[PDB]
Amino acid sequence: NLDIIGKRIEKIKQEHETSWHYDQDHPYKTWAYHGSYETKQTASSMVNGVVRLLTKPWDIIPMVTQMAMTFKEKVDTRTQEPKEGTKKLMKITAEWLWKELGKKKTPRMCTREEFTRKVRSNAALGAINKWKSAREAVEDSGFWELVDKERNLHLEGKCETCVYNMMSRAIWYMWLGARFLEFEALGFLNEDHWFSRENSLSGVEGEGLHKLGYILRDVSKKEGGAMYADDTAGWDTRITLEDLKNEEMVTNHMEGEHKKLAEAIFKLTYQNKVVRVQRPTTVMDIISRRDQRGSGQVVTYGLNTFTNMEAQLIRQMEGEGVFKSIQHLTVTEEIAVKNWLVRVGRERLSRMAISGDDCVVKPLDDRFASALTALNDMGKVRKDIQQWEPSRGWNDWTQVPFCSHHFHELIMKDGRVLVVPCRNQDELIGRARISQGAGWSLRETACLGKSYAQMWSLMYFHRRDLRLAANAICSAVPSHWVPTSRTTATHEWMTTEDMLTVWNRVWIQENPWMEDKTPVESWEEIPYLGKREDQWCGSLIGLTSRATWAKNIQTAINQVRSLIGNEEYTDYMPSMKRFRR
Ligand SMILES: CS(=O)(=O)NC1CCCC1
Ligand SMILES: [Zn+2]
Ligand SMILES: [Zn+2]
Repeated sequence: NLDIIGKRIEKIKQEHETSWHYDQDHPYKTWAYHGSYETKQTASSMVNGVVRLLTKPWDIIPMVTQMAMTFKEKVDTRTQEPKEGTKKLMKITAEWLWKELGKKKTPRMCTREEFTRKVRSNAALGAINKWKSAREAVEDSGFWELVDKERNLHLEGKCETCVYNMMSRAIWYMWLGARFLEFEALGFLNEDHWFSRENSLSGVEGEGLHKLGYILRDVSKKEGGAMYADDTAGWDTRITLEDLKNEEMVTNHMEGEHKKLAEAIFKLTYQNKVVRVQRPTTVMDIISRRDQRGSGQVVTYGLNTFTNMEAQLIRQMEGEGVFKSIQHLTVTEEIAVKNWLVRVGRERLSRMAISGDDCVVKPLDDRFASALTALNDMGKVRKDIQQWEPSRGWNDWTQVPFCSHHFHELIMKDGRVLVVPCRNQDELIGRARISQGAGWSLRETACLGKSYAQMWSLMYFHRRDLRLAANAICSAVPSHWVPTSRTTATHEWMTTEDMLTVWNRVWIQENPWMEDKTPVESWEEIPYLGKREDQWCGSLIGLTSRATWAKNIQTAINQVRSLIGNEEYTDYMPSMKRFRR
């Protein structure tokens, strides 16, 4: 408790000594509360006018238009301690999994140089004054002296400045210095691809949306039961102190300074947290707790993948009858669990696709469906089903939800097979119509529109409305203007290369599931979904609104070209049969 967090709490007190006060009307039940002080401040979603002017039929579709308009009683809940048998299964599994992930990888520190390069190319590092932006702090030796002071404090096993700022979501911003120290110690998990499919067997880190359907189809080829895709209710809030101790065992594979710097992140910032929260009644609350997930988003992704892989292997063990009860593992159940892992562990990992809190599992058989005691006792309670009701599985890989998508098998006129990503088209159009942040020029707004258009051409070319809208936006934005994003899966659409050349490289040349490497010479060789399937997944094909939009698209393109002004444009519409004379 307060020996580890006191220094941080002490330092904050003094900077607001004029305002400090132990409030009595504090709303916290499960957070430890320490004091309050005076503040006064809050970024809503803005519309992208280039994309909206070129998607007129969607102006009257509420699922699209409502997306642009506008639980913290889950952060203030508690998770019970797992039983002794559960804690044993988790420790054995976690020990075994870090060894497997570490067989072909070497833990190592990430560098100031590496951190500086990621800040100077727009990452979402989630930092918060003294310098304007992160770009400025990073080019100033004063910052690195602050970093140095905290760094030596961490080697000494103590913390002064690593404090969270709060804002079914929750993003915990720290100052850039704290982020550096986190990245220095644990950045290797992402930077060296510990959760790649080749390294982790269950993982999909660095797999583009163009690979995920092929991966699910490969899992479907295994003998076994249904495919299960159970979502957890509020994964980050169900991370237990036992979970955080099993994650910290990655430090057992480290040495020297690195080992000590990583041990300090886990001990001082993850297993003990200090957070500042805006309360309207406007004070700042300084609260603490030991458990739940609060790390940078990239480290959170890798540790969520780790703990999800562990939890799903244990649910598979329960279904296969490896252990009888979570109350207590006998001496010989421990050896049975260890022996299962050594004997079939890697095969069972290959039966899963795991992306942080999101999973798909094809178990050995459907006993998995009702194997719920370990999963419930680890606190990974399933969303939108009663605690003890058996899971409903999927009989067809093309129906399974994963990473907010489903996947279609699409046969090209020439016989080759594409496995393509898909989601309801209202969600895709409604997201492309939204920007984040202030001070967008017309050129910057146009370049963000172009980024969405090129993603659609690469991932969603099979949706009639999106191929047409993508061609229209690319015709409306100057040909040489570079696609942009403010928060940056692989992003092959972020380029000024011709999109047909990029399509060929992604779907044909570099596609390990495509044996025939014959290049496609035109967009007309590239197929669509069936017309009825396109409607099922939200197409407006068949509506009068959509027909008038498609017929008159050159008028929409010319409206946007007139706003942007006298620039160099390319007509991409004749790449589609109906505008090709
Ligand atoms: C703090 S983190 O390791 O989760 N994220 C990094 C911060 C800078 C680049 C990514
Ligand atoms: Zn610290
Ligand atoms: Zn679909």
